[PDB]
Amino acid sequence: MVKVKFKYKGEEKEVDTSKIKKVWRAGKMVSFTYDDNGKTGRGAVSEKDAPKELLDMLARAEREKK
DNA sequence: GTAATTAC
DNA sequence: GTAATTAC
Repeated sequence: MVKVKFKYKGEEKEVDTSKIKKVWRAGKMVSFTYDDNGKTGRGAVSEKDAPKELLDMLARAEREKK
């Protein structure tokens, strides 16, 4: 149960890392997609506000040989 | 404006 | 084609 909190378009949001589908990084910004109920949602946070679990998902994505 | 990527 | 996200 790792909850990621962030604001996207004025709206404050929470998402469990298990619903996160993809994670990448642009500079110091960590952006991702997640399975919103039915549709695919977006969110991003500062590296410094990222919980280790999210950063590990990022580190694995970088090593994916596919 | 660019970074990486997406949903719209 | 572009708004959206954090930093530069």
